[PDB]
Amino acid sequence: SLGPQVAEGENVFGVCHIFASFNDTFVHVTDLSGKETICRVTGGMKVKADRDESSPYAAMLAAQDVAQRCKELGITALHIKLRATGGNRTKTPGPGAQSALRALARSGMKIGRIEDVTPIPSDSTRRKGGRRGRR
RNA sequence: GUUCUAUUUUGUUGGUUUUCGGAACUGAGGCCAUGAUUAAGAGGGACGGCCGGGGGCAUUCGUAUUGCGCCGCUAGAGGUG
Repeated sequence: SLGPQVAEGENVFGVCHIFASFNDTFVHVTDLSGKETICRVTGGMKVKADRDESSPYAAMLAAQDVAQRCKELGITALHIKLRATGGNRTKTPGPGAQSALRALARSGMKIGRIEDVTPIPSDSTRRKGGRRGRR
C-alpha cells in the first residue's frame, strides 16, 4: 500500500461503483479498469436491521469509511457511476444514492467524472408481477 | 327468274302453256339524313408519381434477463409495511 505518485504533483484517480436499490446501498471502489477492487462496504453492514439498509443515514456513514479506507492507500479523487436496479425493474436510484457521493465529497475525497450506468434495457423481457401489477 | 296453285278464259266436249288471283324460294337493284343519346360529384378497368408499424418469406442489429468460465475483494446478500 505505497503510492509512488507524488501527492503534490497531480491527483491519483479511482472509481467507486455506486449501486443503490430501494432496499440496500452498495459502494464499491475499484481501479480504472474495474477488474481490481480496493474497498467495498455496504449500507447493510453498519446497521443491524433489514428495513433501513437503503436509508440515507445508513448510506452516509458508509461513505467516509470507504473513503477512510481509500485514504491511506493513496487515492484522493474518485470517479462516480450511479447504478439503480435496472433491467425490467425500476430505474430510479434509491434514497442512498445521493447521500453516498455527498458525504464522501464532504470527507475530503475529490470528484472525477459523473455518469449513470443503470443497466437500461433497450427492449426487456416480461416485467415481474401479474397483469394487474402489485395489487 | 324458279316451284306449285284459286282460274275468270280456250262456244260445248278433251290434253297442254300462260296472261291471271294466292303461297314460297332465289339474284341484281334504287332509297333512307342508310340504324350507335349521355358519359352520372354512379360503378368497373387501364395509366403516372407517390404513400403507408398493411400481408408473407428471408436476412440483420440492439441492449437487457438467465446460466456458465476466469480474475479481484469480501461478511453479509435477496425481499418487505
